[PDB]
Amino acid sequence: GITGTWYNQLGSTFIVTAGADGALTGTYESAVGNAESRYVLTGRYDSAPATDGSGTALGWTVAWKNNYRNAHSATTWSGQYVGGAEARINTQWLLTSGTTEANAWKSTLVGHDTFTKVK
Amino acid sequence: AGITGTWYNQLGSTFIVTAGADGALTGTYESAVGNAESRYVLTGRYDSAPATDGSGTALGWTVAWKNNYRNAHSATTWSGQYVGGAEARINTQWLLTSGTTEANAWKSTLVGHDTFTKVK
Amino acid sequence: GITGTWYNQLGSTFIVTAGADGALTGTYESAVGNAESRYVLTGRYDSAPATDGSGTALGWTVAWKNNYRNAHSATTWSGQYVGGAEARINTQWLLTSGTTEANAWKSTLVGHDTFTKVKP
Amino acid sequence: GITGTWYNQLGSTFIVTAGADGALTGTYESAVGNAESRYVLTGRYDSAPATDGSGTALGWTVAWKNNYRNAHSATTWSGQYVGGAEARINTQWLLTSGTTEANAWKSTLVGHDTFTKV
Ligand SMILES: O=C(CCCC[C@@H]1SC[C@@H]2NC(=O)N[C@@H]21)N[C@@H]1CCNC1
Ligand SMILES: O=C(CCCC[C@@H]1SC[C@@H]2NC(=O)N[C@@H]21)N[C@@H]1CCNC1
Ligand SMILES: O=C(CCCC[C@@H]1SC[C@@H]2NC(=O)N[C@@H]21)N[C@@H]1CCNC1
Ligand SMILES: O=C(CCCC[C@@H]1SC[C@@H]2NC(=O)N[C@@H]21)N[C@@H]1CCNC1
Repeated sequence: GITGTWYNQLGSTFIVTAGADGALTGTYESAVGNAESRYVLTGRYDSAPATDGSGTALGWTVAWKNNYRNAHSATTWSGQYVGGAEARINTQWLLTSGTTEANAWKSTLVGHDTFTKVK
Repeated sequence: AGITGTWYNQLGSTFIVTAGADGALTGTYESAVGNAESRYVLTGRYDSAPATDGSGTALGWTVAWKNNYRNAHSATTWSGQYVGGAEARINTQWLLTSGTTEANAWKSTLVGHDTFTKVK
Repeated sequence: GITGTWYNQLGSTFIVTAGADGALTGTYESAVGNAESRYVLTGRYDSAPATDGSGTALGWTVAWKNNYRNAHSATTWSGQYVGGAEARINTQWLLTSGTTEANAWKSTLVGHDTFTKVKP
Repeated sequence: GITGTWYNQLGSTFIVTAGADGALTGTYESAVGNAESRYVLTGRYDSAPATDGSGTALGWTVAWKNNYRNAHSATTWSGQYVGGAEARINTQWLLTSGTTEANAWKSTLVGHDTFTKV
């Protein structure tokens, strides 16, 4: 249920393959920020979720460097997949920038993205 | 040459990681705490061309807490930066999401912060 | 704008008064968790926000002790009051529990609550 | 043991009074950011904590407006007090700025501050 194309509330595009081993692989294209075109992502998911109708825990990382831009920063999304007719991946995220020590206190943004199958 | 190696956090967890030339992080994680035993697979990304102005190197990785022995139906992501030099450090904040029922989703996610050094 | 009765996505009820000095005062009733009836809250807001279409920054705290229950924990909500389709307060929150030192790594839950004035 | 002056790892100064009803009142002075002099804070704490060595849960808020300056932002610290010879207040915090709706995705910084008595 995880493999495919997903879209968040900003209009970003998350293209992922869930491997049998628990691997997540794919690309991310952000609608916002210091970003253009696609970025590599990798992550992990629970390949044997609870069979009580609980979500499937997962997470992935993008480092914001590709052949076009380098924003010296990385986002991790941590969340859970919920299947069915309105399938969703509900996440919270941490976006850490490379900073000097003096500016480390303001290195990290936090937010929340909800992914669905329709934009 | 800096990130690759064996790291330990303030809890005594062990983070064995290899930084690829392509920006990949690969390795294993063993937690000293929680619903975990032995090693778990990790993967992540890092900035392979960091600034040269004294800024840290941004990185992140994920562990799903399923291995051959146990499954805690949960995943942690660590987001942070590597700080080079004589006492190299990886300073992170993390999000640990559990798979929940819809009605318990409000309490799905723990947050914390881990600092790693190469000292056992 | 801020003064009034708000409801989040869980059906919790946030009754607040925005004072002229930047004070927030009122009560919170959670629909979920180790909580019953109303709890005291206090907080602060920007009493001279920008006039460029930006939101109004604010935050508040509830300690989960009242006359009925004590959950040995406190939540802070940090967010902004916004206009748009309807009046809304968009937050992220941190819920810290009092823990032993050994359990402090799992002391803090994180989430996000959006409030409107619409009674469910 | 909460009432008094506390200092974090940035060199900021947290002056607080813990009232018998669970109130926190005081002033905060940040060593960093868009901040000058002292700001009002208010918050709440667990006035009947467990007696098993567990910390005392608490939180407070600063809106970054005072008579000198206005940074159109607010920080909330959520954490626990731990007493004893090496007393600490261990926190995580959320700093939200007032933004346009288009910029709301980047409204909020997160971090962690440890306060000590010394
Ligand atoms: O702007 C960047 C990179 C792009 C971040 C895009 C973010 S990821 C979380 C959120 N969900 C999305 O779909 N899009 C946004 N980095 C900055 C450099 C300095 N500070 C940080
Ligand atoms: O306990 C678990 C899995 C193990 C987490 C270990 C955590 S990762 C962040 C922190 N840093 C470490 O080095 N260790 C801890 N998951 C639970 C199931 C129910 N809720 C959640
Ligand atoms: O369950 C509690 C107290 C009640 C928390 C209710 C939370 S506040 C954030 C969210 N938004 C709401 O409107 N309701 C929930 N505390 C536990 C002791 C053990 N761990 C934690
Ligand atoms: O710089 C500001 C206000 C000052 C924040 C200081 C922060 S509070 C958390 C941390 N712990 C401290 O003791 N100091 C720092 N606000 C900005 C306007 C734009 N974005 C954000």
